[PDB]
Amino acid sequence: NILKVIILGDSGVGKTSLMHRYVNDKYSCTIGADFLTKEVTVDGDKVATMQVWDTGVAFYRGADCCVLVYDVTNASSFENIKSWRDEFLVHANVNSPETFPFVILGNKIDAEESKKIVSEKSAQELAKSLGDIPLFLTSAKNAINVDTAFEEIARSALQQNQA
Ligand SMILES: *CCC(=O)NCCCNc1nc2c(ncn2[C@@H]2O[C@H](COP(=O)(O)OP(=O)(O)O)[C@@H](O)[C@H]2O)c(=O)[nH]1
Ligand SMILES: [Mg+2]
Repeated sequence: NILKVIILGDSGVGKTSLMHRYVNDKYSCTIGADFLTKEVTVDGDKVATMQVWDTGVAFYRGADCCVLVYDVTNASSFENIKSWRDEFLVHANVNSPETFPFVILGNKIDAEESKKIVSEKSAQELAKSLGDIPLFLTSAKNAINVDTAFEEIARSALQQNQA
């Protein structure tokens, strides 16, 4: 029924921006709401409501998917991806750590090339080493790939929700 999605990653990577792009299709250069909600549409039907939880017992409870976000211009954000994945599994008490879904987002892909520091290859290798986690490279700013990425986040959440 309701899909709970958590977004983790270092501060400054674009977690809040990606949520706003997904939820409201906007971006500019929310206090008091623990989550924002967006109706998921698949094949032109409304199938479910997604809660997107941006950055605790009630915090982890009920999570259906976990999204991990680095910034392709910040090397340290990328090196911390496995830490965030691990921090989640160690605290969230999920029914089946073996099968719980993560999705990795490499954000700010709109940046000039000279400012990119993390290569696509390195990210594909890490996503693989972590259990073949889906990898998307994204731009909240320019609306690049966030639709396709959340399409897979929603699909992962739906599968976990109904398991
Ligand atoms: C409009 C002026 C500007 O910020 N220019 C730089 C564009 C670089 N490209 C870019 N920047 C992004 C993207 N998403 C988010 N941002 C920027 O990152 C910081 C922090 O974002 P936030 O969403 O607050 O991160 P956390 O919640 O993870 O802390 C902000 O400057 C935001 O504008 C993106 O796709 N591309
Ligand atoms: Mg934020």
